[PDB]
Amino acid sequence: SMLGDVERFFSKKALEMRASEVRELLKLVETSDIISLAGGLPNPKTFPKEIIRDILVEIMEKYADKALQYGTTKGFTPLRETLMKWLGKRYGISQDNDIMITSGSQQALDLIGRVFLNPGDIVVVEAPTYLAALQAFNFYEPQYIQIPLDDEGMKVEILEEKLKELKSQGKKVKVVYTVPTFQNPAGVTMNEDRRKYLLELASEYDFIVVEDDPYGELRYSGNPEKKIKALDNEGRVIYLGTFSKILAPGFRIGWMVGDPGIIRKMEIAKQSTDLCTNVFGQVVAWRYVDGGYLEKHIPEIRKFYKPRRDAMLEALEEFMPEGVKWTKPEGGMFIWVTLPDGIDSKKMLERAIKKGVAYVPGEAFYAHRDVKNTMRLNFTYVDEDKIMEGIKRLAETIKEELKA
Amino acid sequence: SMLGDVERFFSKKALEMRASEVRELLKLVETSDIISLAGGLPNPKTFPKEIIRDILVEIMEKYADKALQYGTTKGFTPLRETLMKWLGKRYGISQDNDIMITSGSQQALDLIGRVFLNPGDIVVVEAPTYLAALQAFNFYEPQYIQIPLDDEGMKVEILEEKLKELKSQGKKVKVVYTVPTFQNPAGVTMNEDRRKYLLELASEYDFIVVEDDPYGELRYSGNPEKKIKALDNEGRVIYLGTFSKILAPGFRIGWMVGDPGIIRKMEIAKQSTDLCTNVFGQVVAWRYVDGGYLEKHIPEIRKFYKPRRDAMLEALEEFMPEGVKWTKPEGGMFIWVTLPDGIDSKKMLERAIKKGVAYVPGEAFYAHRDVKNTMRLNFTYVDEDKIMEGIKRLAETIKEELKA
Ligand SMILES: *Cc1c(COP(=O)(O)O)cnc(C)c1O
Ligand SMILES: *Cc1c(COP(=O)(O)O)cnc(C)c1O
Repeated sequence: SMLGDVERFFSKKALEMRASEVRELLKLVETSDIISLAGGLPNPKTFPKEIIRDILVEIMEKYADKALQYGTTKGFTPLRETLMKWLGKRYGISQDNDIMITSGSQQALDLIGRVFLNPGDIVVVEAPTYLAALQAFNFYEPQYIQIPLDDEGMKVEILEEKLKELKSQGKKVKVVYTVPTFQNPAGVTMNEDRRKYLLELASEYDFIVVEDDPYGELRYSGNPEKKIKALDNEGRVIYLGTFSKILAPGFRIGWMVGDPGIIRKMEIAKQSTDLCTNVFGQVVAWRYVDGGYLEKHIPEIRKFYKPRRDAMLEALEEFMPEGVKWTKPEGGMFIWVTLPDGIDSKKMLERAIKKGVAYVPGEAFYAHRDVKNTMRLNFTYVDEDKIMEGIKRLAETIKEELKA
Repeated sequence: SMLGDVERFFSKKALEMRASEVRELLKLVETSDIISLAGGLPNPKTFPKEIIRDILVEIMEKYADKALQYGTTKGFTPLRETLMKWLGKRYGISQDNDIMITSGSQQALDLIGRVFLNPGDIVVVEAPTYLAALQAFNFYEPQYIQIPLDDEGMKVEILEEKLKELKSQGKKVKVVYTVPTFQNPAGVTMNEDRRKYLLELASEYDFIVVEDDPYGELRYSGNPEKKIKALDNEGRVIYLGTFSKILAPGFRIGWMVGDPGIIRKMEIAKQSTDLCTNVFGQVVAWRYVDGGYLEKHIPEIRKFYKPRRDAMLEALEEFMPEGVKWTKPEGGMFIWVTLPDGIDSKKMLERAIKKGVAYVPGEAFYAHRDVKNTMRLNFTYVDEDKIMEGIKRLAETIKEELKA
């Protein structure tokens, strides 16, 4: 830096921003010959490139001025209409809600923090939860309450206990943030009883639920869940979806659905952060949904990832030593492993990398960075042949770690 | 709202967000028969649609996976490289600076507020200045100091006076925000002496300059100015450019160039707000600049807008009564009018709309909303025939206002 101590100019918030000793190490691991299970990326093989090509031609023929001009802050009206038709028919989400387009769901999470969170406001998250949601919220200085998951998603039981305990301190929760289907990073899904229980608590204790759902359509087995937002009779849920894993992440288009009063404030907050989400990509996504291509393409995404999930689940079972446990997702992109006898997976990553494999250590997914024996594995973005070999190398890493 | 008093959930900042009785009326005006001079949009006739089409085909043939996948937070590397080569050759901006891609310059302004501004930090702006910059900064609760413009841009001598007065109060400015070439909304340009003087003050008083430059290539007459950033030997300037008026706004791609220490902090702040700027548009913009298309297209944008500016300047001179004054821009999209005898242009808009013409009242462009006799006119987005008739109707509106 040529200004010298450039820190003299930074805000208090900027001074407390870093990231991340491990994400930086992982950035370097990708461009080498380690088998990395660490990534969070969808597989380019699932991008519908031929449909995209046809849509780009159609846009330049019929929609070029709309695609190329500034848009409204709220979003391109035909996309907003086609998404609400889609969510209503596909999920039973109520047309009483309003919808705003976002520059990905990441932007929705930042807007949630800006619109709802004063410093010290309490946000409930799952333990683990999506690391970039914590990153978005952290700028707004909440206090977190962490609710563990099991193989049926958030333990809403423990949420009730913590709400009663906070009540007894004269406090309350403002927002419960959940990624209830095929969680990033856990891979588990909140069952129907718990979704319903979570909404009674939302009514009883008067909080807002944010339901973040990037992965619902990436279902490989089992039957579709009910969206929490489909059960939302009080208008208490803000539902977030994204085109990132069902089209391609490169357009940076997502949507936020919820109470019109909430959406209106979100639109005003968004105006100042980026004016509008890129309209060219909104017009692409509109044709994609309205033209029936999304509906036709989803089965092709599922056919692609299913065997990758299966290969990884087969390899873990065949190779992992006693006492290692993992989730068994019915969908999405991740499998979450729990190690025995107090192994620290952040410490173990050095050894795993030496043996040719990488994963994300679980610690960074916990608001209180308090659990150290967990790992997130990704099965979408490495060749299948490499899934088996990677899981074997991870298994042998764990065996060595368990000794002396 | 289904939740009742939804305000009970909003943050302190959200509670003070409004939008805006004038913007809402002008949303209505655009969809009707009035001649509106109020817009801030570039003309779709200037979008390079054939070059865009060819670039889209090229992307789907050669670059599809990179355009469609997640990007790094900092931006698509070949775009960052081509913009730095472009800015170095075209403007003489130093290659010692780093560059980050933004989701438009609007996003750069929000990130400047996040990165630099604690509540109460002092930000200097021009009077008038870009209204959405004030909107971005306002979330971070700065105090503003307003420095009037004349026909040679910011009156930097009044800036020196105000810097001395603040020093005497034990205070300092953190950031000076300037739109020094073809300003939105004033249309004037800061001359070379003042650019140099601004930087001496930046060194003497130790502040950061933000140079926001959307319009520099939209020059219709005169010789190019030197970018403030081209004169910046201390690394004190953060330079913002954007593709919005030189390609099309629909891709929402801009860039921020400055000290590597500052850019690194900006990258971390951006990561949590949107992950990355849309990679598809970045690949489009990369081919646009790297393929020499931008260089070739700039003369065609100038040829298109110059007669529109000229028609509007001719009409004002022929139709405006005594005592009305306006700027005479050498470029950009706006002409800024000053009314005589204490007319309030926000009051007058009602009469103007009845007579078939709209403009933006200047009050919204002042940090202290203190000046009331100014208007912003746009010449880019109305047909030329309508420019003449619009200015005539505005002239007759003003004559009527001047009477009892
Ligand atoms: C994939 C991911 C996102 C997607 O964010 P975008 O900005 O839309 O790409 C959001 N939430 C979770 C939990 C994710 O894993
Ligand atoms: C046009 C305008 C912008 C451009 O903003 P984008 O977000 O890049 O579209 C920025 N600054 C000023 C002064 C403007 O007039």
